[PDB]
Amino acid sequence: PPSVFAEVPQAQRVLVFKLTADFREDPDPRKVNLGVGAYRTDDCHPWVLPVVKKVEQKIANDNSLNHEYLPILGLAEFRSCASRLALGDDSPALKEKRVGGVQSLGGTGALRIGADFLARWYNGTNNKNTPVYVSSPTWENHNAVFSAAGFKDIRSYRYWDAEKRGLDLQGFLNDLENAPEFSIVVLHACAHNPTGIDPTPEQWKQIASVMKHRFLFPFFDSAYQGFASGNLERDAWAIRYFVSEGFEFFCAQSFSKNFGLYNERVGNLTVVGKEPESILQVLSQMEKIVRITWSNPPAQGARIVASTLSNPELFEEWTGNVKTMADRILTMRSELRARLEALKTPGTWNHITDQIGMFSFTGLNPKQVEYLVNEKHIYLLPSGRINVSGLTTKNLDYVATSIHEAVTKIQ
Amino acid sequence: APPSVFAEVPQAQRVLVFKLTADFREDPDPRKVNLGVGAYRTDDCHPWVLPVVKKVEQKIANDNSLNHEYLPILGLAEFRSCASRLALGDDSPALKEKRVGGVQSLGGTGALRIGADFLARWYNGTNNKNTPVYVSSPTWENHNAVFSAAGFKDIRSYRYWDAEKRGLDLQGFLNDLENAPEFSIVVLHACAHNPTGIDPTPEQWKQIASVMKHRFLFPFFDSAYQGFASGNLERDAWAIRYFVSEGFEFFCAQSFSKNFGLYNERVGNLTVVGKEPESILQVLSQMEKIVRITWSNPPAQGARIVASTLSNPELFEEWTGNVKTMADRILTMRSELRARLEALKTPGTWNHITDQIGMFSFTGLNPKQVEYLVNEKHIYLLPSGRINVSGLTTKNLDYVATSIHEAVTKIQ
Ligand SMILES: Cc1ncc(COP(=O)(O)O)c(C=O)c1O
Ligand SMILES: Cc1ncc(COP(=O)(O)O)c(C=O)c1O
Repeated sequence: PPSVFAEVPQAQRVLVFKLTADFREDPDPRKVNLGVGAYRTDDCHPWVLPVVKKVEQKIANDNSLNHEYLPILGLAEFRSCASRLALGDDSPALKEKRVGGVQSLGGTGALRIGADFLARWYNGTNNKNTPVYVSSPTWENHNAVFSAAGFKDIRSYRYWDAEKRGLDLQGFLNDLENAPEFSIVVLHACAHNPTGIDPTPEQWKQIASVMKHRFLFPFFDSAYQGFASGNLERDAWAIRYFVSEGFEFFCAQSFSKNFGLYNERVGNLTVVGKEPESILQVLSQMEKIVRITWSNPPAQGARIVASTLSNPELFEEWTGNVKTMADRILTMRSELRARLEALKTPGTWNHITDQIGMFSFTGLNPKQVEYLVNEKHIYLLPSGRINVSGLTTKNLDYVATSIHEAVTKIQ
Repeated sequence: APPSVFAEVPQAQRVLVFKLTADFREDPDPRKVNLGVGAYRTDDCHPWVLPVVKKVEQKIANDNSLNHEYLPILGLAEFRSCASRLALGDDSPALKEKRVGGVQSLGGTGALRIGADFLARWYNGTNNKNTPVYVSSPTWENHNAVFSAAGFKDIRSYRYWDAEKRGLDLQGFLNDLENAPEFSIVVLHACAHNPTGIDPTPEQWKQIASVMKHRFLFPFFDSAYQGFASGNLERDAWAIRYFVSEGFEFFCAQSFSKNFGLYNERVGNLTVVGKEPESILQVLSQMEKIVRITWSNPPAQGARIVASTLSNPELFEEWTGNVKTMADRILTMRSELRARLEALKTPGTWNHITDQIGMFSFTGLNPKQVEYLVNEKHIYLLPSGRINVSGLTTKNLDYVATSIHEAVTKIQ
C-alpha cells in the first residue's frame, strides 16, 4: 500500500528563490545580489521604519487592547484610512459613500479576494471566461492569482518595448482596443513591477479612453504608493483620475513596501462603485469569500498602519521615512546612469532615471545577464530586472563597469 | 446612465451569531445574558489576554534584532516544528522518521482551506472534485463552506449527535463510515466537538479508526482546542496520536486562536503525516504553490508569540497554567449548571452537561424551549440549543438554570 501522496510531483522551482540560493553559496568576494525582493539600505540590510518601531512600542504598552476577532472585513479605522490614502481626502467617491474597503493579507490577498469576487459575480453568474489582461511583462504572481480564482483566459497587453527601453503605448492601446468588452485589465497604479516604467498622465488618459469605450474593468495593483516617488498624491494620480472619469474599479493596496511591513501581511482591497447601496452588497459578498479563506484578518500590521495614518504627527514622520527610501532609490538610479555614461557604454541609459521605484528593467538581454551572473557574480534575472536598492555606494563602480563589459563584449 | 456592474450583486446573509449578538446588544431588559459569544469570556464577561502572551509580547517588542522581512512561504520554521510537535508529542515516531510536515496558516480556517485545496488537486486522483467529504452532524458552521470553496461537489454528513439520548450516536457514525466510498475524506474533531461538546471516548475512537482503516478513509483532523478543551495537552491529542500509531496518513488543521487567546493574530498550522519522508517534501512543495496564490506568506506576530512560548520551558509552563485556568472555569460552570438543574429536579437527565468538554455545549433543548429562553427570559442562544459555557458566570448561573427549568417544564 503506497502513500496517498506517492504520486505528488515536486513543484516547479521559483527562479528568484534559486537565484538567491546561488548567490548565498557564492564565495567570490565581489558578489552582488540585485534580485532581492525588498528594500535594502546602503549597508545591504533590511530597514525597519523608525515610525513603525515607535508605534510598535506604543501598541506593546497599551493595556486597553485585546486579541478578540476583528470584523470579517477587518479593522474599521485601517480600512477607512487605507482607502482615503489611495483616493485622497477630497475624493467625491468618498463624499458620496461609493467606496468600500476590505482588509486583506497584503497586496496578494487583496488581488485574490477581488479575483474571487469577479469570478463569481462580475459579467454574469460564475463567468470564468471573462478575459483577464496583464502587462507584458508583469509581476510574476498576477497570472497565477487570477488562474487560481478560476479564470480560464489570461492574456497580456504589450507594455515593455525592449528596443526603445520604454513603454510601448501604441501596442498597449491596440491590445486594449481589441479586448472583448468587459474584459478585466490589471493595471499597475505606479512603479511598474518589474520594468519601473509608468505611463505619463497624458498616456493614462489615452488608456482610460479605450477602457471606457470597451467597458473594460480596471483592477489596479497599488503596491508602492508613496514608496515610488516619495509623494503620496502623485503616486495615486492614475487611481484618482479613474475615479473622476467615473470608472467602477478595484484597487489592491499593499503596505508591505511603503511601511516596510512585509511579514505582517497588511493590504486593503478598495472598491469604487457608481452607487452606495450596491457597494454594500459587494462588501457582503466579500465577507463570504474572506470567511472561507482566512476567516478574518490579523490585527498587528493594520493597527500599526491605522495608528500612523490617523495621528497627524505620526503621519508626517512616516512620510519622512518613506521619502528616505524613495530618495535612496532615486540616487542609486542617477549614480548608475552617470557611471554607465561616463564609461561610454553603447546605447541610451536615460531609462534608468526615467523609471521609478525599486525595480528597473536594465535592457540587458539574457546572454548579457549570463555574463554578469557567471563571470562577474552579479545576480539578476535573465529578464534584466534589478532591484535598484541592491546598488550601494561601495558596489556601484563594480556593477557599472560589469554592465559596461557585458554590453561591449556580448551582443 | 448605464447600471453599475455591481447592480445585480445580492446581499449575502450574515452568520446567525451576528444577529443574535445585535439583538442581545439592543435588548433593554436588565436580566439579559449572551450565551452565544464565539470566544472565551471571564467570570466578569470580559475577554482575557493570557498573561504569558502579555509577557511574550513585551519580549518581542524589546528584541531589537527582529525585522519585518517576508517569512518563508510555509512560515516561521520554529513555529511549524513546535506546533506539529505539540500535536504529535515530543517522542512521536513520525517526527523521528521525518514523516511530518507543517504549514503555517491563517488560523485553523486557513489550515483547513489550504489542506482542502491540496486534496482537491492532488488526492485520490488529479483534480478529483468528486471525492466525498464527510462532516459530523452537526458540525462547525464553516466546514461545509470551506470544502465547497476548495471545489468539492459531494459534502456529506455522518450521524453524530443523538438528540434523544443527548450523546454520541456511535452506531450511526460507524455505519455511515462503512458505507462511504473508499478514500472518502472524513473531517474529525480532535477534541471538544463544536458545537455539541461531546467527544468519542478513546475506546470509541478505536472503533472509528478501525472502520476508517478498513475503508481507506482519509482523516482530516480539526484541532482547534488542544489543551483548552480539558486543560491537558496530552489527553486532548490522544486521538491524533492514536491515528499516528495506527499507521494513518492524514492532515491536522491546528488553531491557536483559543488555546493562546490569539484570535485576531490568525495563528494556525496544517500538520501533514505521511508514510514516507520524501513524498512529504513534495506535498509541502505543492502547499507552497497554494499559499503563494492565497496570502503569499504568513504573518509573523502571532507565530512569533506561539514559537517563543512553545520553545522556552519557563514560558511553556506559564502558558499551560494559563490554559488550565480557562479549562477549569469552563469545567466549573458545567458542574454548577448541572448541579443547579438537578437540584431544581429538572426533567430529563443532565449528565451530558458534564460529559461534554470544551467551550461549547449542546444543552439538549428543542427550538420551542430555546424560543422561551430568548423571548421570555432574554437568554440568547442559538435555536440548536448550543451555548457558550464561558457565557455562564457565578452571577448569572441561578437565573440561567432557573430559566432552563422553566423552559423544560413549561414546554414539551
Ligand atoms: C506589483 C505588485 N503586486 C503585489 C505585490 C505583493 O505584495 P504583498 O507582499 O503585500 O502581498 C507586489 C510587492 O509588494 C508587487 O510588486
Ligand atoms: C472546530 C473549529 N474549527 C475551526 C475553527 C476556526 O479557527 P480560527 O478562528 O483559528 O480560524 C474553529 C474555531 O473556534 C473551530 O471551533
